[PDB]
Amino acid sequence: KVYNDGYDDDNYDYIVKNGEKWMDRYEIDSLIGKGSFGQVVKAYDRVEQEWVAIKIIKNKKAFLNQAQIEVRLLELMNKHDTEMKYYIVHLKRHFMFRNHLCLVFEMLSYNLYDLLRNTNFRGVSLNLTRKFAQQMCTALLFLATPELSIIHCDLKPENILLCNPKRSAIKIVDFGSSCQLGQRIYQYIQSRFYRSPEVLLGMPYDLAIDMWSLGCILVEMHTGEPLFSGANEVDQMNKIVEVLGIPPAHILDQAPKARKFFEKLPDGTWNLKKTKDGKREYKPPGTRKLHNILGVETGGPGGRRAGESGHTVADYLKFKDLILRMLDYDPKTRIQPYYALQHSFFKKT
Ligand SMILES: COc1ccc2c3ccnc(Cl)c3n(CC#N)c2c1
Repeated sequence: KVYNDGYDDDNYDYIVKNGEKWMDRYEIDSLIGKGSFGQVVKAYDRVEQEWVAIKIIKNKKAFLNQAQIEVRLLELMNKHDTEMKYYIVHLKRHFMFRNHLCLVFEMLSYNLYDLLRNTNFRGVSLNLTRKFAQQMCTALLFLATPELSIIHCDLKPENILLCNPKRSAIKIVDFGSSCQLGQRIYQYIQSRFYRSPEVLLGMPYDLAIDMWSLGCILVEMHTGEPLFSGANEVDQMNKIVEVLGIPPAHILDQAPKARKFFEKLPDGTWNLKKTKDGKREYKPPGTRKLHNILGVETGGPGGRRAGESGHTVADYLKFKDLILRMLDYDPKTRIQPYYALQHSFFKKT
């Protein structure tokens, strides 16, 4: 049963072969990544004399047409940003090869999941978490500039890569899920752990959904574990409710899928759906305090940062305050990137 003349496999992916030369130019070293979109390979560019990364989009229409948007958007961002400046991966060129759209990128280093893993999920320091937060907020400031108005739509540790193994410099990758403020084209989006209330609730969204993600990410970066590790949409919403409480009546009143997670009393207040059989699985609303998760006054997450430098209680109080502003239920009031950069948490040395 041949797929695309035997170049693809049963899942519309190109069968990678180490040492293959493409178009008398690119030498394929190895497979280095995978995802919904397809594959990413490490390759040497004879012409330019450099190592690159080539993202090999799946050979199917729906997946192609989506990478076409990733290209349009990267080209548009690299056009403003021609100093490789603003914390966004660089699209060198692209081409069609054996019926696969291939995108050639600069070669980058570890993503932030690999980096968490490397500490055996103990978390990185608060100092380092600050650096990622400063850059990510700046990248998100960039994305918001009115010419662009770009929603990334799938922020997560795995889509933030270091430039260099032993350095804090980072770039955001994978704009395959991405869109612009007007041209909104989907319902079920963002990775689940990093999905915003408004998306869960089936409401319309804007750029603020990335900020939500960013909040989930920064906590995870310092503690080692996802702030809201939900196994599906109902679990996920419930894990958020543990920490932050019930979402304001004015939001739920507008949410088409409010009733998937909640129910409205006779008196007009909302509450979690009534459950069953003397079962209890979650902590009551608002009870899982972020104050304890970060371990503000107990030596950091898990007491593992006890009596270290640059982890004072004050550092944590700032860091906490920022994060609660990033996780505001209301997207009209969730801190925006301009203002986040001015937050106390960055006041200098
Ligand atoms: C390790 O170097 C790179 C460089 C660019 C990319 C890159 C660019 C656009 N989209 C994705 Cl998903 C990208 N990955 C994912 C992986 N693995 C990259 C990895």
